[PDB]
Amino acid sequence: WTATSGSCKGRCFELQEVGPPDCRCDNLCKSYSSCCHDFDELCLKTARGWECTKDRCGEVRNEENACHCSEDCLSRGDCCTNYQVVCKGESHWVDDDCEEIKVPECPAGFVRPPLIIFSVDGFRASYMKKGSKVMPNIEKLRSCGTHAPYMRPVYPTKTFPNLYTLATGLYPESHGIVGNSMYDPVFDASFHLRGREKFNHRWWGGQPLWITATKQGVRAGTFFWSVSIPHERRILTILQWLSLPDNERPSVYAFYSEQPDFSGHKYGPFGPEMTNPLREIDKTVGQLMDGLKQLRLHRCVNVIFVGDHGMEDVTCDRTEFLSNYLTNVDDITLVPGTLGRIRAKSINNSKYDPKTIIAALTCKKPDQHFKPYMKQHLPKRLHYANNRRIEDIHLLVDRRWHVARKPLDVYKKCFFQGDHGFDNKVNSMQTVFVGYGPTFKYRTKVPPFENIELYNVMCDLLGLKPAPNNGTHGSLNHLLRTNTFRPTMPDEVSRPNYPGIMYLQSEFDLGCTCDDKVENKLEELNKRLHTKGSTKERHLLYGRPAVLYRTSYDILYHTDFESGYSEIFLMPLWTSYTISKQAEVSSIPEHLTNCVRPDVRVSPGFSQNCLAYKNDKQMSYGFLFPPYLSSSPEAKYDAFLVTNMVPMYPAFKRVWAYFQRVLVKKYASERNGVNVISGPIFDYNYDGLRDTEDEIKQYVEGSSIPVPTHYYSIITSCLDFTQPADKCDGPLSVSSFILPHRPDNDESCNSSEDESKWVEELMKMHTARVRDIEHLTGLDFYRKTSRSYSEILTLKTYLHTYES
Ligand SMILES: *[C@@H]1O[C@H](CO)[C@@H](O[C@@H]2O[C@H](CO)[C@@H](O[C@@H]3O[C@H](CO[C@H]4O[C@H](CO)[C@@H](O)[C@H](O[C@H]5O[C@H](CO)[C@@H](O)[C@H](O)[C@@H]5O[C@H]5O[C@H](CO)[C@@H](O)[C@H](O)[C@@H]5O)[C@@H]4O)[C@@H](O)[C@H](O[C@H]4O[C@H](CO)[C@@H](O)[C@H](O)[C@@H]4O[C@H]4O[C@H](CO)[C@@H](O)[C@H](O)[C@@H]4O)[C@@H]3O)[C@H](O)[C@H]2NC(C)=O)[C@H](O)[C@H]1NC(C)=O
Ligand SMILES: O=C1c2cnc(N[C@@H]3Cc4ccc(Cl)cc4C3)nc2CN1C1COC1
Ligand SMILES: [Ca+2]
Ligand SMILES: [Ca+2]
Ligand SMILES: [Cl-]
Ligand code: NA
Ligand code: NA
Ligand SMILES: [Zn+2]
Repeated sequence: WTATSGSCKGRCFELQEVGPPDCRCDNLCKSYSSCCHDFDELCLKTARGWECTKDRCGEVRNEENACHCSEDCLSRGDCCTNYQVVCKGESHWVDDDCEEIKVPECPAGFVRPPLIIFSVDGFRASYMKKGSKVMPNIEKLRSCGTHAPYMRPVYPTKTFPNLYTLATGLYPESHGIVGNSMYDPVFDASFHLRGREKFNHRWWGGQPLWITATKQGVRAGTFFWSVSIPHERRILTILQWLSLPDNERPSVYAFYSEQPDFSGHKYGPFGPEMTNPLREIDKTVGQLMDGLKQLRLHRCVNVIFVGDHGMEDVTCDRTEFLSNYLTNVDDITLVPGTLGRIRAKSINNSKYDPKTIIAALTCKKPDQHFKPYMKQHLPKRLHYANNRRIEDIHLLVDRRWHVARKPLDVYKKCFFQGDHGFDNKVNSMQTVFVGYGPTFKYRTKVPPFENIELYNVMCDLLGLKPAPNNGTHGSLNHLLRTNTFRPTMPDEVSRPNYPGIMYLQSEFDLGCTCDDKVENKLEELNKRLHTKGSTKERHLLYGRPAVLYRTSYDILYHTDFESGYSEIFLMPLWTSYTISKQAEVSSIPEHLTNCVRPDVRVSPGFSQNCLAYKNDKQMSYGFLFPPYLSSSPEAKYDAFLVTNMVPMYPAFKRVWAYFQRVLVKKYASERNGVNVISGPIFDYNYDGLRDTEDEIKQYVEGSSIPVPTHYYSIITSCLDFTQPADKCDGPLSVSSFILPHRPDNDESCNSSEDESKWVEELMKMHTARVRDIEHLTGLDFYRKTSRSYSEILTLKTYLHTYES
């Protein structure tokens, strides 16, 4: 109930929301059906439109007018945005030469540069180039300010997930808005775009920027606008708030446009009908910038132009139907479209089996336009699993396609020509970032980055301490002229042991054998120097990783590689090796095929054993440093040490062997040498974070050898590939992956073919940021470079995407 009998007299777009049953006059009252009777009359004036004309200049103030051209309007803070242009012979902001803003130029009483976020729905990255002719205001922001060629959204590339990620710095799995549509089984409640449940506070986790601001005594404008409030009125409301007295005036504001998404859905991303939407957004930006210029704030305010996601070509004819795969289609609920989420229709149906559904949806049709996953098997880069609102069964849908349950769902609902929601590495899903103002750099291009990073920066721009989030604070310092955040490197928690030779061969009863009984003062001292780390400078280029948790581990040095060996997990946390452009691949000799060798530096009781692998009929083993890249026949024996061995399913060993035999050398050839750090990952609770030992659900049978969920590699080289990896003077280049350790290759529909036709495709799907691996391992990499720390943070957030 609302008592709509109150009045918005003097309360229009009030910042403090009053509570029921008192009637509301804020920019959301409409969305709750709660506005006072007179809100439209007083607050949504339209008379005479949005522009001054010659004839209105110096008019008698008529309070019925939507905006004013009277002499008192600047002082009232309610001129039309073009008032000074039409009436005072000023120029439009866009017509002004762009001049560097070295310092804030703010009116008296402004404590800090205000931040205005100009957010645009469905604004595809390539619109900045392809639409440049019809977007002069936006192109001046872009060219004179700081811009990225694109910004990467989060998965799924839907509106509420991405806007709330922008607001919080969190992955959707953490903030709780994991889709446009959701069922929470704990609440027994459904979130939808239509209706009132979505307003319930229990859906919305984390702490959005407007709350972070308020709590730290920075006042905020309200970020959400009721759909019926026209854009011109949104802009005028913002400009009015900026004329409030200092004690009352917000420091942070958001504008939102439903365009170009709205038209994009109807016409497709590049439909001829898309030009006018882009012109209209640009005019709105023009209005803002002209309005700021009038208020003398155009060289004071920091303005962010940012999108939530892009737009792809999608038609009703490109729909896959689960009814063409499942017999049992009526026993499931599907969340459909550009992703699929599947659960049981009834929790009383005990005949529901996810295993049988996945199998019926796996590599069934030659050109199949979706791939089923258990959510914990999704690429770790998507960070899309650790929430009860994310169904166990997920369908990754190919770009340009939809999935639906049955055909009748499509036509008893072609209409639409665009959609979004796909994998966030897809080029069509990428969106835009521009920053303009005193705190941003001048005419600066920055590399693409992820929208999870922005919250931190908005906090920096406002002098706020960010709530804990999934950004890496300092990774975007290169966007900023001032207000940079200068972090220290985390302190190492666990110092390594450096074991010498402590055990005789006969002390080991591992059930391993090696044909290595083959016998020199010249070379005898040489191998001693290798085991004490005489080659470690070559193989450990950026310092040893720091272990950021309490554990017991040993540094082991070798001719060709160095490792940090966990006495707890009985395997390396990391193995580091450098492969030059000139390096030769060799085979595993016939006589050494099944060779495993005790490591006389490590006690039997902290070693793996071969008998456990013999008895475990499902589990085999591989090596972290590859025997194929041994520098000499004698050095190759090091590669068969029990301390280099890790558990691997035979199916995964196909993937691993091809990576180690073919791809590493390929990358060294292409990149002028590479440094590789490989190791295991344990994430059995799919939270993106390093497991403790008590969270491991699977061991090699009859043993305490824990089974990794994933294997990682970090592959670093010189950005200037005219320098070799091991003698790089300048910035680095990295690519990484986190490969799921699976007992089958069902994910790869062409896996019965040669590894040359599918393995590298798998690895590209499982591309990762170094930062992803840090979370999953509790390691901190790149501790000892000649690079600034902020630059290294940027490197650690880089994702190699493999798009054109
Ligand atoms: C991305 O960044 C985020 C933010 O930094 C990272 O997420 C954090 O990770 C931490 C570890 O997983 C986690 O810390 C825990 O906090 C528990 C209390 O959490 C509440 O309080 C915070 C602060 O206000 C709040 O933000 C939380 O919000 C979550 O939950 C609500 C609803 O419940 C949602 O509205 C919201 O979206 C959010 O959901 C997400 O997080 C939860 C986890 O809390 C997930 O389950 C969801 O799926 C979703 O992802 C909470 O309201 C605290 O209780 C924990 O302490 C336990 O563990 C320690 C271990 O030492 C132990 O000593 C304690 O005893 C305790 O265990 C006890 O409870 C166990 C389980 O009930 C039980 O088994 C034991 O026997 C014990 O009784 C812990 O400290 C933090 O909550 C989140 N924060 C957020 C915002 O998500 C995230 O990791 C980053 N991602 C990556 C990849 O890096
Ligand atoms: O009706 C609306 C609506 C209204 N206002 C908004 N404001 C945006 C929320 C937000 C968050 C972070 C940042 Cl940095 C800027 C902004 C501004 N957003 C929306 C989204 N939406 C529906 C269309 O898809 C859901
Ligand atoms: Ca959107
Ligand atoms: Ca974990
Ligand atoms: Cl969804
Ligand atoms: Na075996
Ligand atoms: Na297969
Ligand atoms: Zn949309």
